[PDB]
Amino acid sequence: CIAHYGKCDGIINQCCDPWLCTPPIIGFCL
Repeated sequence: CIAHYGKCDGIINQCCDPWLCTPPIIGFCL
């Protein structure tokens, strides 16, 4: 579910760690 500090698809806000994916469109989970 998105590696630590990994890129996110956007539609999938299910980011286990570290916290949440932002922006909800395209960015990095922090």
